[PDB]
Amino acid sequence: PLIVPYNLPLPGGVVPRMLITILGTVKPNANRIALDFQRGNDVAFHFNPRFNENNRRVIVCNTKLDNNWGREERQSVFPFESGKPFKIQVLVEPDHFKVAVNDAHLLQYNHRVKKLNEISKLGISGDIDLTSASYTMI
Ligand SMILES: OC[C@H]1O[C@@H](S[C@@H]2O[C@H](CO)[C@H](O)[C@H](O)[C@@H]2O)[C@@H](O)[C@@H](O)[C@H]1O
Ligand SMILES: [Cl-]
Repeated sequence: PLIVPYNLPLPGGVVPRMLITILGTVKPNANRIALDFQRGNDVAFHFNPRFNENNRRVIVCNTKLDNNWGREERQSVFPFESGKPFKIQVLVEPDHFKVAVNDAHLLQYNHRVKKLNEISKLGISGDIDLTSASYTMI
């Protein structure tokens, strides 16, 4: 029962073969969830399930540099369900973050921020009960 928003330090940043696992349950009538992999004030990878954008469910991914959001990448596969437990796994690979939800591949997001070893925090926020957040080298 972690408190959201939750900050998970990523010591020495991320690197290929690092697997980040987030376990929680979506609140009833959820509106949003966000993962923010941060390089200081920059957001290297924002992963943002939206449960009601014009009565559609969509995941928005983006990067924030010098306080400016870039060009969004959108995924209409939407594996989250209000009220239900989920597992998000983010595997860092050489060219992208690779995301699986509930053991099914979801999307990849190419690295825009190049200094992976400076992406040293993960913020987890939004309409969830957060059970755990951790990493391991695989
Ligand atoms: O791009 C991800 C980013 O989206 C914004 S909402 C976004 O704001 C821009 C201007 O900054 C446009 O107005 C666009 O139509 C849309 O409203 C926000 O949700 C942020 O947390 C992040 O998800
Ligand atoms: Cl960079």
